Amino acid sequence: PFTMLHIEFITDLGAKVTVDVESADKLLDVQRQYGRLGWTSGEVPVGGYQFPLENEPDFDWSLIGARKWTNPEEMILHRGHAYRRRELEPAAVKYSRGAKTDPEEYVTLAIFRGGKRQERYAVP
Amino acid sequence: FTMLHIEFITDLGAKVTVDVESADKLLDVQRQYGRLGWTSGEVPVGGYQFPLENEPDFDWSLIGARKWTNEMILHRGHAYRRREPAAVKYSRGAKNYVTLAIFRGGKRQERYAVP
Amino acid sequence: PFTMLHIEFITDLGAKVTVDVESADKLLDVQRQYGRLGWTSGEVPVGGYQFPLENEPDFDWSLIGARKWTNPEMILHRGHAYRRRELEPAAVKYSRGYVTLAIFRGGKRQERYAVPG
Amino acid sequence: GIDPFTMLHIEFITDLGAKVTVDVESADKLLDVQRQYGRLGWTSGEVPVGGYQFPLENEPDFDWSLIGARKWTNPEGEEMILHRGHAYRRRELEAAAVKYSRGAKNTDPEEYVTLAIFRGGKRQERYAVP
Amino acid sequence: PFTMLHIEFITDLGAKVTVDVESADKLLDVQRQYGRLGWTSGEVPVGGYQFPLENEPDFDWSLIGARKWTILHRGHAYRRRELEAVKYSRGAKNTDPYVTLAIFRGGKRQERYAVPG
Repeated sequence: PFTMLHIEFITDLGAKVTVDVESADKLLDVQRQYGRLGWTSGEVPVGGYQFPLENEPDFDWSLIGARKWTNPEEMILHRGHAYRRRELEPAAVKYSRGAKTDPEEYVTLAIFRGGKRQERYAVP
Repeated sequence: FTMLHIEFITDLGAKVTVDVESADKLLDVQRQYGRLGWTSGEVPVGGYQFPLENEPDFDWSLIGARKWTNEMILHRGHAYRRREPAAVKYSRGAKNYVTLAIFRGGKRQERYAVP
Repeated sequence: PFTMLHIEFITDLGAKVTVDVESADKLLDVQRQYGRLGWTSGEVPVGGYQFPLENEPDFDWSLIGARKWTNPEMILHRGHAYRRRELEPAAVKYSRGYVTLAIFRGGKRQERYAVPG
Repeated sequence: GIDPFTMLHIEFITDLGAKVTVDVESADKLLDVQRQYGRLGWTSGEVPVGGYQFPLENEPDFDWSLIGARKWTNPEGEEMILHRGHAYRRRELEAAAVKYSRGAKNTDPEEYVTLAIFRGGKRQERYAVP
Repeated sequence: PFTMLHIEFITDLGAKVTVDVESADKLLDVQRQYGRLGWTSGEVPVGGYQFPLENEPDFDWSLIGARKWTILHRGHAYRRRELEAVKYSRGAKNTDPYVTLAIFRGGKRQERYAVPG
């Protein structure tokens, strides 16, 4: 009746678009839907997002407006940027790129370490 | 008709605004999404300032925090330790000391407590 | 029909809350209402607010989320305390340890700024 | 291409520095709302670096309430433009332009700062006083 | 009682105006409409927008509030340059923290980015 949510995006054209959501349990569906187009919401936290380690092999990258993509090398595309996969030995997996256009030798998109697995982060 | 609206940053960093029916329900909605790790607004320079008598039973979900023993306070993938007019401080020290909350002075406020 | 206004506050808990208003002539009522709770809207302008001189003795401090408070007479605004100062045009200022909250000088009196009565 | 049935919303900063957003029925009523609250001294958005840019043929009868300003003659006898507790003086520029600006101070990070420049362009009637 | 979209613009008078949109498939029409008036949405990404290379000869500049002028964007003028990719950039300025607008390079050509018809 008035139990509505609103999510604010930045689009592929850089436009500032807010999308209405019917209720709380439909929020993630909306996030994947517009993330599939390359739209993002909010800023990347300093040092990149932090996710559980057991969520790495099947993480839905559309939750943050990213997609997998292969070169003449398997990469992750996020805002006309490409991130490479790294292994750290607790175990961890980082996704980074070279700095510089350099708002303060590497800047990370996401780090997978520790924590307990969360199902909602996985590809349905 | 007329409502209220509160703006959050979620666990996925998303910018989500939540509708509220009326003023007497703002805190209920704050505790609710605070329990999920959602925050609203910025931490004031020098940390929040609460009355001294509100320390032993402060509802940390009001600011998106949770107690966690390894006894620490988790607020955004950050951990704060307890430290001791008298006063109590919750702090750390990184590179991006920085305090989350200070309890000192003031008269008590029952709305700040765990229901 | 299409006559709503929306005012954005920062609460006592630092939360970011926007309040709906029925129409323009009910805006000040909403400002005093949430102002008494300590909620503020917007930023304090550099050099403090500027009000007419004849509005000093009876200014509604709730219009900016402030309140009178005497310790063993101050103005409380966000866990900060401002002291009263005089100057001799004749101007009254509220200062603390210098950063100012409000300066009262010149101008013609404005009725809506006074405590209702 | 204007849609008759979709609402708009405009965000102001008031005389008390409060953040207030105003609802508008449709696109064709936006200007009416801008003049109304502009006459009270409310502003929307920031002054673009180097000041606003308007067509030259709009200077003699520009509605200053469109940006929350007003004309004001002062004790010394000079005609000024008031915008947010600031006063701007009228200057002319011969090759042709017209400039409204004031001296810069300490509490102002970039010596002059300008409010509006009238130069070139073709006339637009919506900028004029009704 | 339905679910819409909302797009936030900065106008020709610098005002902050948000426009309602009926549904997702009508967003583009709204963008072209107010873009034709010089309204923009969001900020120009550092290093400028990035498009597919095959979208250059018939790009609808109204999608970002620009217009052809034998490119005008925000009272600024940008010149065409070739790379051997196509670059649109202007000189420096004493009022900005070469600065490029759009860069066409690689990628697969996209439907909607073209002037309709």
